[PDB]
Amino acid sequence: PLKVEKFATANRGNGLRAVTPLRPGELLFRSDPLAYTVCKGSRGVVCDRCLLGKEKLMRCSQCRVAKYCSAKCQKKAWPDHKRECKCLKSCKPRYPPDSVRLLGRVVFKLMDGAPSESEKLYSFYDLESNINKLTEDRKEGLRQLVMTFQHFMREEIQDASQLPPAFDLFEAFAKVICNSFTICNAEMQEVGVGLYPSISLLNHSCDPNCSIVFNGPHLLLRAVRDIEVGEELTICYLDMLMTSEERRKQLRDQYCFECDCFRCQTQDKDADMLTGDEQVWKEVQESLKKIEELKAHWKWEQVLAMCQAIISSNSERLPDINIYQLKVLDCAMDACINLGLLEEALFYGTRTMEPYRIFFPGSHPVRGVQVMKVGKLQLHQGMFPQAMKNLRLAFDIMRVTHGREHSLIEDLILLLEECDANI
Ligand SMILES: C[S@@+](CC[C@H](N)C(=O)[O-])C[C@H]1O[C@@H](n2cnc3c(N)ncnc32)[C@H](O)[C@@H]1O
Ligand SMILES: [Zn+2]
Ligand SMILES: [Zn+2]
Ligand SMILES: [Zn+2]
Repeated sequence: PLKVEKFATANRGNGLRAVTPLRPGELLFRSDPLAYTVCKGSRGVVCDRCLLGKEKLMRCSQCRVAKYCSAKCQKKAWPDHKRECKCLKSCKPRYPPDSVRLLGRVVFKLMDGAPSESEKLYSFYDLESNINKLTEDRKEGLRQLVMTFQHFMREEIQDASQLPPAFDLFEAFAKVICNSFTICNAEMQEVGVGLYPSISLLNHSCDPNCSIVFNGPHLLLRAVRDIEVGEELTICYLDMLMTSEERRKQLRDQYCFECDCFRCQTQDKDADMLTGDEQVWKEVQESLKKIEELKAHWKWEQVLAMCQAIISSNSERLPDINIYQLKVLDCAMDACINLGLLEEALFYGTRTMEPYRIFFPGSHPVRGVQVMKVGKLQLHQGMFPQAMKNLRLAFDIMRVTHGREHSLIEDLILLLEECDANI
């Protein structure tokens, strides 16, 4: 039986609340997506279905846009790819925005598919759209998406009759804007985008009592604090490495609300996040736009070159607790891991440890994975005691955030065995 229930909140629409007392690490819900797709940067880098990277992917012979890691994945993806195939083919070489491909998959799923388990607590139809809060600029954006969708879908959908009854394309894209989940791989690289409508019941907190993790497109919702009966369940919608100003802008632009939490009222941590010379971190913040774009396209060599010019600059440097500096170190570490530059990766990774401890309090899956990456680097270098403390710390965090149902935990147990036996 469910440990969570939908309820109507006083001032933030519908939410989820505990039906029984919950402890850290308690599995609360598991969901596949109602619909999902690979993101623009990872298209052709990860399998369309299982979202795992591979040096060589096979492509769908009809559209040559969908790509897969194996015959099995291509075959199993076919029912949900079949109708989009003709639309993807007939629009080459124009590839649609991610949201447009995602909505295509929603419409086909709702038209041809059995009722989805993802919609057990809340369906696509119930999703919040924030229509009466959208700015004129946002509305103009949505109208362009509607027309893009109508074009993309021409081959399969000619009119309302082939859409679910009373389906409003404008309102559907509005739901997508505030309800899309970014799907991350085991290394916490963004690889996909999906709708998980039951999970969409979780309201936001900059200091949450729950967490979500992805294992391919499969999502796990876990408690990360003690939660009493009737208490609202919350997740953080946002990157932890953001100032209250940055959080304000995103919660406004994407989700149409103002956060009244304690952290927003007091600018909790903002001063520490922005230490170092303002001129310097402004330029770093600007450069990070290009760096993140490159990372999103798995361009590790170019990512590294740009990060090294900042980390080892001839001019003034930032403290590692500065969030822009911190992100640069994170990107540099990941580029080094993927390029096999393990010594350099470890230098960057170890410098991130204390700032991560500060910015990801309690149990957060991003800290757990970062700590696991550092311990794994230490283990490969044969620094067994330093490795063992980090692997154990990773396990303390990830047993709460990931749990036994996540395959990455089994990988970590192997690493602890390998390190413990060597000790
Ligand atoms: C993923 S949905 C969450 C469930 C939503 N309350 C509903 O009724 O369907 C995201 C939307 O919920 C509302 N919301 C989420 N967190 C909030 C918060 N902390 N304060 C006020 N509104 C919030 C905003 O309307 C936001 O766009
Ligand atoms: Zn696959
Ligand atoms: Zn195809
Ligand atoms: Zn807040």
